[PDB]
Amino acid sequence: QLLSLIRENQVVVIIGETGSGKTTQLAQYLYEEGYANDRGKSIVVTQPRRVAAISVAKRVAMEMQVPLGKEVGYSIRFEDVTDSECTKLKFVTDGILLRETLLDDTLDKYSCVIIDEAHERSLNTDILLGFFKILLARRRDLKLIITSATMNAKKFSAFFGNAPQFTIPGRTFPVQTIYTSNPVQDYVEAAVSQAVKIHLANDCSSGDILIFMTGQEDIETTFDTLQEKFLQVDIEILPIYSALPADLQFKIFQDLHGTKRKIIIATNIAETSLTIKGIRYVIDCGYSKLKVYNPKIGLDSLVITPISKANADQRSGRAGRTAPGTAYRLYTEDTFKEDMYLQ
RNA sequence: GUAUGUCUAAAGUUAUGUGCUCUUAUUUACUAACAAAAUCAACAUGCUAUUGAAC
Ligand SMILES: [Mg+2]
Repeated sequence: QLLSLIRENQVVVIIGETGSGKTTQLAQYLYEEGYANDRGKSIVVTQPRRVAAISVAKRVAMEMQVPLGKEVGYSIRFEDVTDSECTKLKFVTDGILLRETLLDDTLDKYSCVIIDEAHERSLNTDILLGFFKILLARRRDLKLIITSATMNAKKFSAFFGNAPQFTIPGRTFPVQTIYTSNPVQDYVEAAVSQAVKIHLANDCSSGDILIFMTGQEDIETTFDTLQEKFLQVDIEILPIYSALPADLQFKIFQDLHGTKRKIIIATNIAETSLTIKGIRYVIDCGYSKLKVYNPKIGLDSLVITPISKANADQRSGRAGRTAPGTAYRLYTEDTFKEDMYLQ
């Protein structure tokens, strides 16, 4: 059905769920369907992250059983791994593709483009949405695929001429959601309070916790606070933030014992840049440190602001990866309904 | 300078048609005509500034 829908439409929007495995599969499906060869020239897939493009290129090259660069390859800033100019499947950053549109606007070395993780709505992504909407007039033969999340698939479709959505199920577990019955006074203090409750109202085995927080200084004060509560009354408590040195970032992926509980206290890095196994519990504070440019003053502001409904759901879907789970939201339903914007 | 005013008790009918017992003001406290032109006695012996999420 996928490889037929792309035959009968030049543009497709795809809701791929977490357990669809979309990113590795569809690229192979379309190459095997034939476009990627000298018939059409290469496939490109954009990513927003450098490390994503390389990791999925390694995975798909190994699923295709080829040395990376030779038929599956990648091209990112500082690093082009394509052993032939005619490398048939090419994973890239959206910025690299955008750079190439300047030197060849028709992109004639490519038959198909996949915009992966386009729900992240990067500057390069958003630009390429307009650029492709115009360029596909200038090339009927250029096939275009846009990945989407459920908040925006209709919106993406309508922009792209109301062209068809396709929704794939994924192998994802249910997460129970719990709003707080009131606004919290200080979310840091509720976060440690609920962390001890989930940790010790259950016995300490077989279910790890992720806690979302707004920044390093806030986060570092939290570990200190939570260790003491155990010593008053086993638990392993770990940080993650982008400024954290990579050796200490890496150890969070390594295992924990039976009877002991892992708990992870995190920035928005754990929404999307990093993926953790065995988390069954989430605590969401409902705020984030969003950069907004004020053009009148010419001034960036890093504001602790309410998150979006989409972002809340993304935090909620961190539990439910490995097994059924729970998300506790430090805010009300009505604040999610009105005070949080949708996208 | 603790306003002041009015009322009534009248007369019956004026002849016709003792216990108990609190109290360190625990008071429903009351009056304003009186006076108001308040400043010597001030003030310590030497002046400060601080931390961002993520790609
Ligand atoms: Mg007088």
